[PDB]
Amino acid sequence: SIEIPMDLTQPPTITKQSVKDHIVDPRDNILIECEAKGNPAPSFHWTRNSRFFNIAKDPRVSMRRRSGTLVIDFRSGGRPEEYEGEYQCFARNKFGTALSNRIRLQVSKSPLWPKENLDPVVVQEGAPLTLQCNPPPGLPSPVIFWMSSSMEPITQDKRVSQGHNGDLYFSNVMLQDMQTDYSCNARFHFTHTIQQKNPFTLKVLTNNVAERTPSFMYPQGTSSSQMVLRGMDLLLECIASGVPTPDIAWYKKGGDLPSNKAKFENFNKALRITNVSEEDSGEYFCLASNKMGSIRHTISVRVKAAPYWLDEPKNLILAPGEDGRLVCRANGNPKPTVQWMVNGEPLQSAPPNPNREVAGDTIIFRDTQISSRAVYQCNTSNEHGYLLANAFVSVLDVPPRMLSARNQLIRVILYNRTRLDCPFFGSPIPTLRWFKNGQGSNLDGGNYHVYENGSLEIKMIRKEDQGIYTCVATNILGKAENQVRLEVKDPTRIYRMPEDQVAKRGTTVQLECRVKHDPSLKLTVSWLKDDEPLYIGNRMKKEDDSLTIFGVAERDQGSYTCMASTELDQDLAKAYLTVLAD
Amino acid sequence: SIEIPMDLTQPPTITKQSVKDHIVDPRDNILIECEAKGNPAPSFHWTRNSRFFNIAKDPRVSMRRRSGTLVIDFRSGGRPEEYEGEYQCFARNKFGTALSNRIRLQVSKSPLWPKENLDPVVVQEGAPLTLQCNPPPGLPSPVIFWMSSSMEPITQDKRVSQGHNGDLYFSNVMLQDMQTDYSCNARFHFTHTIQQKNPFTLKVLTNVAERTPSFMYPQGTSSSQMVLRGMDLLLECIASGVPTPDIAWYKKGGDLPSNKAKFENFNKALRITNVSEEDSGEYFCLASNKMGSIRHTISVRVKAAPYWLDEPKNLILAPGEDGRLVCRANGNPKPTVQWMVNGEPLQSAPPNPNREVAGDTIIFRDTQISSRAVYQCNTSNEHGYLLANAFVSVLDVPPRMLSARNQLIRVILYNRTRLDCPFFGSPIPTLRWFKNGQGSNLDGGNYHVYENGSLEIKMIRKEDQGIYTCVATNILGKAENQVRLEVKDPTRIYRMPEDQVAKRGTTVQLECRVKHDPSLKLTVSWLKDDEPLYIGNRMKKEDDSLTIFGVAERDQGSYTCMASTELDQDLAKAYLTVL
Ligand SMILES: *[C@@H]1O[C@H](CO)[C@@H](O[C@@H]2O[C@H](CO)[C@@H](O[C@@H]3O[C@H](CO[C@H]4O[C@H](CO)[C@@H](O)[C@H](O[C@H]5O[C@H](CO)[C@@H](O)[C@H](O)[C@@H]5O)[C@@H]4O)[C@@H](O)[C@H](O[C@H]4O[C@H](CO)[C@@H](O)[C@H](O)[C@@H]4O[C@H]4O[C@H](CO)[C@@H](O)[C@H](O)[C@@H]4O)[C@@H]3O)[C@H](O)[C@H]2NC(C)=O)[C@H](O)[C@H]1NC(C)=O
Ligand SMILES: *[C@@H]1O[C@H](CO)[C@@H](O[C@@H]2O[C@H](CO)[C@@H](O[C@@H]3O[C@H](CO[C@H]4O[C@H](CO)[C@@H](O)[C@H](O[C@H]5O[C@H](CO)[C@@H](O)[C@H](O)[C@@H]5O)[C@@H]4O)[C@@H](O)[C@H](O[C@H]4O[C@H](CO)[C@@H](O)[C@H](O)[C@@H]4O[C@H]4O[C@H](CO)[C@@H](O)[C@H](O)[C@@H]4O)[C@@H]3O)[C@H](O)[C@H]2NC(C)=O)[C@H](O)[C@H]1NC(C)=O
Ligand SMILES: *[C@@H]1O[C@H](CO)[C@@H](O[C@@H]2O[C@H](CO)[C@@H](O[C@@H]3O[C@H](CO[C@H]4O[C@H](CO)[C@@H](O)[C@H](O)[C@@H]4O)[C@@H](O)[C@H](O[C@H]4O[C@H](CO)[C@@H](O)[C@H](O)[C@@H]4O)[C@@H]3O)[C@H](O)[C@H]2NC(C)=O)[C@H](O)[C@H]1NC(C)=O
Ligand SMILES: *[C@@H]1O[C@H](CO)[C@@H](O[C@@H]2O[C@H](CO)[C@@H](O[C@@H]3O[C@H](CO)[C@@H](O)[C@H](O[C@H]4O[C@H](CO)[C@@H](O)[C@H](O)[C@@H]4O)[C@@H]3O)[C@H](O)[C@H]2NC(C)=O)[C@H](O)[C@H]1NC(C)=O
Ligand SMILES: *[C@@H]1O[C@H](CO)[C@@H](O[C@@H]2O[C@H](CO)[C@@H](O[C@@H]3O[C@H](CO)[C@@H](O)[C@H](O)[C@@H]3O)[C@H](O)[C@H]2NC(C)=O)[C@H](O)[C@H]1NC(C)=O
Ligand SMILES: *[C@@H]1O[C@H](CO)[C@@H](O[C@@H]2O[C@H](CO)[C@@H](O[C@@H]3O[C@H](CO)[C@@H](O)[C@H](O)[C@@H]3O)[C@H](O)[C@H]2NC(C)=O)[C@H](O)[C@H]1NC(C)=O
Repeated sequence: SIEIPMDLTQPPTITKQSVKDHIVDPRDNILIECEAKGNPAPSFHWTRNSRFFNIAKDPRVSMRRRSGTLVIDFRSGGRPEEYEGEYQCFARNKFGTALSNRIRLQVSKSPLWPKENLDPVVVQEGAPLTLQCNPPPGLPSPVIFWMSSSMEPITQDKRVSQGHNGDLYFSNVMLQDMQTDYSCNARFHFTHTIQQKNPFTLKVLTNNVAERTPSFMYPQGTSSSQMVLRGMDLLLECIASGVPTPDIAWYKKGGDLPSNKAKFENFNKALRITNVSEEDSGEYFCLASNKMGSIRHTISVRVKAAPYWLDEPKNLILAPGEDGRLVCRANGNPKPTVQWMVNGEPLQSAPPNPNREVAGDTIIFRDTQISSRAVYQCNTSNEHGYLLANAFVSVLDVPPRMLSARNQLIRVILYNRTRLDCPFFGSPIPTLRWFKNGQGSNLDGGNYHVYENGSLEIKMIRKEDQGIYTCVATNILGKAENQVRLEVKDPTRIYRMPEDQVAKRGTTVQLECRVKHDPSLKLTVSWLKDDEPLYIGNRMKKEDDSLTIFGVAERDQGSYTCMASTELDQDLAKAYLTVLAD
Repeated sequence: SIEIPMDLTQPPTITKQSVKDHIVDPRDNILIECEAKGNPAPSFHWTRNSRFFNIAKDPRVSMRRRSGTLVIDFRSGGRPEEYEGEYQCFARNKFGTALSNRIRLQVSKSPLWPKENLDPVVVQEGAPLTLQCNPPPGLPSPVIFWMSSSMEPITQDKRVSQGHNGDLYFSNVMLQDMQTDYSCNARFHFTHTIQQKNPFTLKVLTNVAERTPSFMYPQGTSSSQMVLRGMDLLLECIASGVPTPDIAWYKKGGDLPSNKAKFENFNKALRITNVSEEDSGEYFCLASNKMGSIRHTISVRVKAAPYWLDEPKNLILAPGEDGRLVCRANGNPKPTVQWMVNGEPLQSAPPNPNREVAGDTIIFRDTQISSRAVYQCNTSNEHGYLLANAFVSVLDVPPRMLSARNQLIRVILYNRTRLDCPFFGSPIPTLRWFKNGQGSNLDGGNYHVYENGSLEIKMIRKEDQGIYTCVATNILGKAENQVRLEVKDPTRIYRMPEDQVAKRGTTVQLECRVKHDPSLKLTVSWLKDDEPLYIGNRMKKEDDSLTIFGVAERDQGSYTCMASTELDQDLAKAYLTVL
């Protein structure tokens, strides 16, 4: 994007705002951030739950100065729970209105366990069991762990373990499972509060045990489906029941699991993919292998995606009569529908503009004038999420300006690459060109590259590349110039490097390190034993050109690295020293 | 006390109410119980915070029919915490008004820890340390326990342990104490909620020389504690020394009661379970150490909330009869007695010539139909109060029998028995028992009579069978009741099964011959080891024996023949071994 200096008339641009999913602690005061720039002093106003939000009628809510940030303070009283809901910020000035994202403000709660009286569980020895937890809801979901009601630890293993939902599955119940009662505990993220379910008590009955084929406990049926969004974590689970404790092995149709992202958890009963993508979609099956038999359960994984920018709409900097366009393209599954708004008002009912023609996801401005100076908003949305973007159209008439300091100085060593910065601005976007030493030929093509923001990269510097560089930005209203002096220094090169050698114990070894460098530079040389900095000690002599070691033994054996560095350059030399044995 | 039947006119009486300290869950609907009786069906009203509580103006509050029990519903909205306060119930009818205890409705609290940023504690090795917990107050009091932030347990011993206040004391800090971080935790059983304090981090510094012991928790040479009668007395002494000192507990001029005194917290705490006025005195603790010994004295005084010596009972009188209401409560300090008539102070009550008050006793002389009312006694000291309702009833009904006529009670020979003969009379009737028209009153050996009219027979012989007559008499007349007591012969197993050793494939038999009374249903069962029988499968249950065929390893054990009837039980045990 291209910004506009603040001295020039400008529609508001939102700088900082709260996150979409704004979860808060039930103790702290609450802050809904909304800050925005604008050449005329921008005024802010809010909407809570799609209706106007009057700050003046609520004493706890106050708005910061020169911004729209709201602070709600509970020192006088009140509780944050009553402020949950969707909030939207609006930043206005005489030239237009910019919108923020919809802040879904929720407070992280720790609700108690619903009062329930649990009867003593009775089960046959060797039978499968499921103790459902059913934890209270929290934001984020609380961490579920099982303990005795006396808070002694329950040991989980391949035979008895909990799923992601929290329920505790016993593949086959044993007598020893009566050693403890099973109470579910939920730990909440922001308060670290634990809520405890009533404890379960088991009563096992002995046989009058016979073996049994595996059977699936958690994923009922032969097949199942899951839907996970792009970039989220995919968590599949398979729980089996069998008298000989089954072993769960995961496989994928037509492909192996990605080694860099897939991980096994919960004793190979859980498979987690970290950063899922369209490629991760498919058919994942799990085998509950056992001494008696083996059965398979299949899972159809479809990966959808919330919209993400391919081309985000950028501000339109225009001169009167110049043609431009706003392009708003997001990608996602399903394909995101584009909705256009002008100053927070739907485009279908906005004040008509003859210069403005809308088509699909693109707005075209032909012969733009001082009118239609407004902030357009694009909302690209699908069932799984939205993307909201602000882009203003600014029609102005100012000559080109230079934004950086004049006659800068940049030093660089010979073969390095470098970048000269020359940011600029003009009412119609001025064209920028670089010249060297008063040459009429502009610098572009081989070895040179010009970026949109005016900076020039030299990819491989020659000694001839030293000198004065002038960047010139020009439009019909005039031109501006800027100067930067590039100085090529001589490279720091180690022309006598330490050589690998094999020495018998007691000898004196010398590793030479002679370096040439630019005289107008502070060169510092250091040594590294193996790959860590070497401490200079007794029997070690660090000359300016070498490093000598007296009475070598087994400890001195290894790799020595001479490092010669100046403020702009670095050079490494690595040698190996072996020490024989007798 | 003496109850009055509901068909006779009587002032109201409070049957059920909430506790004085009524803690409620913040989720459930609130229920403030107050139920009463009265022959004219009583009406009910409430006072919240000593002023009238208007149920009509509140749509959440509703009063149950035929009672004063309030139900506060929060489905439409609201929170229980906004109904906290003092609630008194008044049960009224044409004959008087009865009061309930003041109900202090409070909602339970499991408060979070305030947002705090704890500095890393730094301490010299061997120095004393106190990690303060300081939990925000909650109802009821939470159980404090220390734990790592990763929820690993913290090991307590003689050197490092926590006091009753919850602070963790280190008599001398060691280098190993940096192995884990220290986080306080409060557990609330009423809501099942654990609140975790931010963890402390320890950083010890090494410079150890020895040091004499010094007291940490009970500062100074002497302190004072006051404990209420019936509660637990907990004394704590924490000492600090370079050699970890040992605390020893003693009492001046007396030995600790072995039945009530307990040493807790590695002998750093003394607990008296059921304290009394005798346990009050001087308890001292020695912090013995290799370097020195120091004593801390604690003066324990035992005060008492009021407890009834004589609880005021309902006065049941006839016109022209004299009676008294006695309200005696013992407590330290001595409880002050305050009398009320129909919930109105006796000073401002309408004067009555028959009633004369004196200290804690009210005397009625020449009682008439007038002045029938419910009197309240409130005996209070700074530690607590006792509230009691008792009404004066003036009726003229003859004695009435409250049980069924011609009752039948059956019992085995040597069981103890009890015959119930509930009665009532306008003047309190004298009750008497007789047998088979022997005329002599039944009392003394083998017989006991209770205040409510019941008759207990301790040992029953075969001669005690027959008809028993209960006679309740007063100046207005007499009533009688008949109970037929039938003694049955005890069920005895006279041929018991004997232990035996029998090999495979042998028809084994365990005999169990039972003699019972012919007019009784006999049920004979068997028990393998200690579980009930399974009938069938190569096991034949005869009426007087049991036979098992194809004996194996499962048959070896202990059999139990059980012979039972409606009134009797008999057990016989044998051991069977199989080759
Ligand atoms: C850009 O365009 C998009 C699409 O057009 C807009 O997104 C729309 O936003 C509106 C308003 O926020 C949504 O309507 C709301 O839907 C709530 C239920 O949503 C859940 O179910 C739907 C399916 O029915 C799912 O699509 C949602 O999932 C999406 O969102 C979640 C996160 O929230 C993501 O994780 C998903 O991936 C999806 O992205 C949800 O699962 C519904 O509850 C809500 O109704 C409440 O709010 C309105 C006012 O907004 C009240 O009128 C109403 O009475 C409800 O309020 C009650 O409850 C609250 C407390 O809960 C009380 O405070 C109130 O007093 C009252 O009692 C509303 O209907 C709409 O669903 C969504 N579009 C889609 C396709 O989902 C973007 O907003 C837009 N962006 C900008 C900047 O304009
Ligand atoms: C039989 O007789 C006895 C003795 O006459 C009566 O006992 C008295 O009862 C009254 C009424 O409840 C008490 O008056 C109240 O006192 C409150 C302060 O007392 C507290 O502090 C003192 C020290 O200053 C302690 O000694 C007390 O502790 C003792 O008692 C409690 C039980 O109450 C025990 O648990 C202890 O172990 C001690 O034994 C107390 O802790 C005082 O706050 C209160 O005044 C509030 O309420 C009235 C209306 O009720 C308002 O007018 C007033 O403005 C106050 O209101 C504010 O505070 C309350 C909370 O307190 C909030 O809810 C309000 O919204 C508002 O913010 C009142 O004055 C008296 O203390 C007590 N005396 C004794 C010795 O126990 C029996 O009730 C009586 N029985 C019957 C059935 O009638
Ligand atoms: C092309 O040009 C670039 C830029 O000129 C060169 O990259 C520079 O290389 C030099 C030398 O290798 C770097 O100088 C060294 O930087 C180290 C990192 O410091 C940064 O990061 C730390 C946090 O890690 C920050 O706190 C700090 O503010 C810096 O931002 C320093 O640790 C070095 O300190 C000491 O190093 C030696 C001794 O080891 C001494 O001689 C030094 O004088 C100094 O006391 C040192 O400062 C420099 O940071 C690099 N800049 C960038 C932008 O990368 C390329 O090497 C060059 N390419 C070529 C020649 O091929
Ligand atoms: C003295 O009197 C006491 C008081 O009655 C008496 O104790 C009670 O005995 C009866 C009868 O034996 C018990 O009733 C039993 O209760 C158990 C449950 O606890 C039931 O399972 C029993 O049913 C079995 O036994 C019946 C006996 O006839 C069978 O008819 C029936 O089919 C079942 O097999 C039976 O109802 C009662 O439980 C006890 N009291 C208590 C508190 O347990 C006592 O036995 C008398 N004798 C002596 C010597 O004390
Ligand atoms: C004009 O545009 C160019 C191209 O985008 C900008 O060059 C880029 O500048 C950024 C910030 O200085 C560089 O990021 C840096 O990357 C290094 C890793 O190499 C990291 O250590 C730094 O902390 C920093 O993030 C980026 O590499 C650089 N890109 C190139 C190709 O040089 C330039 O800054 C813009 N100029 C102006 C005035 O906006
Ligand atoms: C008249 O007063 C006597 C004296 O208390 C009453 O006898 C007592 O009655 C109670 C209630 O039935 C008995 O308690 C019961 O004990 C059994 C055996 O332990 C227990 O299982 C029950 O749950 C209950 O607690 C008590 O034992 C008994 N006392 C004696 C000495 O027999 C009698 O009931 C009163 N009569 C009336 C009509 O109220």
